[PDB]
Amino acid sequence: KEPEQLRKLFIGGLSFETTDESLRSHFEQWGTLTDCVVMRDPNTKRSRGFGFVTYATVEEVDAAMNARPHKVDGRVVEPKRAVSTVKKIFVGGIKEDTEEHHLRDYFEQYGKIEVIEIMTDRGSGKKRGFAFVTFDDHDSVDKIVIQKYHTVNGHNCEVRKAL
Repeated sequence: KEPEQLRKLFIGGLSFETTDESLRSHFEQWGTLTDCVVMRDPNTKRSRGFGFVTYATVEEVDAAMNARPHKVDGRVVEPKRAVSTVKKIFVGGIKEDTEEHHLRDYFEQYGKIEVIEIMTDRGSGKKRGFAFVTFDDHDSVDKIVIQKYHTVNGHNCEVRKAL
């Protein structure tokens, strides 16, 4: 079983009318939910406007994220994977033989790429062995940086959020 943290979505921007039950009914469209909670004030029981859902598998999380935008109880909400929000990554260790198509063909499977920037030496124009990739959506980055490994053009790459 995948670690539970990797199976959780934080759902921000809830309708205050959303309940555990309606949040669950919504998000069960994309998978089995092992947990589903709307955060409320301990005293007033008034919604705090966010909650979390936990799916049985990461593929279900992916399904839910791919089904954004989610309108729950009339309001578009903001699902994000639980922490381990940017659209850009640093990709290091790609050396001088890694080209844009290597980066694209790999990373485009995480989501839509807007910019690939292979870093070259300001003086010499030689590849510096790292790149930045900008995606159209943060979940691409969130999926990427939770991976233990990235292999691109046969290189073991170091990938992290870029800001």
